Order: sequence, then C-alpha cells, then structure tokens
Amino acid sequence: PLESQYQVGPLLGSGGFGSVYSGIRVSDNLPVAIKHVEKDRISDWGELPNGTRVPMEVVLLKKVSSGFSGVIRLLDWFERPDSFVLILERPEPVQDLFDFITERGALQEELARSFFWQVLEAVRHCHNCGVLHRDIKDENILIDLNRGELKLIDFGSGALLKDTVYTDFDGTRVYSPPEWIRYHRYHGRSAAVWSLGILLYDMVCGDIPFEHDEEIIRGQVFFRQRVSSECQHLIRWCLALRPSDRPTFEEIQNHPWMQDVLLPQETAEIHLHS
Ligand SMILES: O=c1c(O)c(-c2cc(O)c(O)c(O)c2)oc2cc(O)cc(O)c12
Repeated sequence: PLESQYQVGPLLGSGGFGSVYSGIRVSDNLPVAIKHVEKDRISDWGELPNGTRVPMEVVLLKKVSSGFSGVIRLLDWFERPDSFVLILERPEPVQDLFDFITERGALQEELARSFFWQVLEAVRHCHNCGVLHRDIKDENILIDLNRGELKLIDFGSGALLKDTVYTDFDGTRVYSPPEWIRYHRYHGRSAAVWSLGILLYDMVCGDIPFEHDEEIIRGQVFFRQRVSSECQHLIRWCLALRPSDRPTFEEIQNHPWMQDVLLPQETAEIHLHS
C-alpha cells in the first residue's frame, strides 16, 4: 500500500490541470503520469459507488477508464491531507495537439481527418459512459507519436452527462458555444459539437476561428487557409448558431469529408515520420 509504489521523475507540466510528473510503477516498470491537484482548488466534487468524497475528475475518469483507447485511463488514485494524486497512463513519445499545431501549422486535410475521427470516437466513448468532457480543445488531446493514436485528457471541467440544461461552465471560453455566452445555458451534446467545430477549424487553419464573444455570437466563419468545400461545410454545420441545427455525432461521421479515414498506424507512418 501507500503512495511509494511509484518512482517519481521530472515534472512534465503544470497549469489549471494541476502538476503532472513522469513516473514509473515499481511493480512492473510501466510508464505513468502523476497528477497532483490541491483540494482547495477543486470546486466540483462527487462520490464513488462506495460513498467516498473525491474530485469529480476521479468520478469521471473511473467511468471512462474501463475497456480501451481514446481516453487516457486512470490506473489508481490517492488522497493526501491537502491534495489528490491521480495515476494515469503515460504513452511515449507524446506531444499534445496544441504543441503539434504550434510547430507544424495548419494540418493537411488527410491528417486532420484521421485526428478528428479519433477525437469523435473518444468523445462518443465518453458520452456512452455517461461523461461529458466540456473542455475539448487541442491542448487536451495527446498524440502517441509512434502509434498515431490520440488520447483525450483533463476531465477536471467535466460533468455527468444529462439530458437537461447545464447552467454552469468552467471550460475554455473560446471553445464555448453562443448559447452559453448569451444565456448561460447549454445542453451537453450540442455544446460538445460546437467545441468539435472549433477544434476542426483549428486543425485545418492552424488557429481557432473566434477570439471575442461578439465573434462567437455572430457565428460567421472566415477561412484564413485553403480548406476544401466539404471541410468548410462540416465546420460551418458544427458551428451552427442554433444548437438544434448542429449535427449529431452520427451525422458528423457520415459526412462526405469524414469518409476513407486513415488507420492510426498509417497516420503515423505518413505524417508523424514514424
Ligand atoms: O496522462 C497524461 C500524460 O501521459 C501526459 C504526458 C505524457 C508524456 O509522455 C509526456 O512527455 C508529457 O509531457 C505528458 O500528460 C498529461 C497531462 C494531463 O494534464 C493529464 C494527463 O492525464 C496526462
């Protein structure tokens, strides 16, 4: 028992998501990421089947961590007097999509297609497990550079999926939908599809389409890079001002732009010089 079943290594990063360190599980040398979150900085709390008070992030991760891929899995967690420590898997080598885009600029549509498809599969898995991420963006997507597999991270702004309206939100504003900005109300799926629209534009144009509230509310999409008509159409559809005018995940994946996706390994061999 006790939290010394892990050897601590360098700090990988730190921000609103806590402090994350590279580590190793001593029992079988497996790579892991160790996230530390201070209790005072956690606003949303839930409870596990057994009735213990834990961060919502732990509740959500447990719900999506059974089975396989698309989402980084929570392997274990610990409670300290002033923090919680989450043990997560550590693919390697890795780079998040924000950093990848910063370095390489706008992505070729074939690569954007493989990436976007994998994000859609991951988000669907979350929703099927009753989990809404609420902070889908490039920064929260890790790329396993060797396998070409994308993994969703940072469920610290998430919530249990529900069919009623959400009146609370603490994700990233520039990825938030017009109905949140104007009325402080949104439904889970349609808000998620809006964020996926921002993400897709971000991939093919190298930057997000909106910076100011006024731009989000207006919903006018200007393309700064050459992007195919089918891709523009999908983006504009995801970014419909009326939530009910947005596509379902099924409609997104049946869209003409999404056909003939590359498999993850092919994606890495062609685009991740792997
Ligand atoms: O699971 C995670 C993870 O593996 C990594 C990671 C892995 C690497 O191999 C790196 O080189 C690196 O910088 C980060 O970061 C994270 C950051 C989070 O906020 C949350 C996570 O769950 C992870």
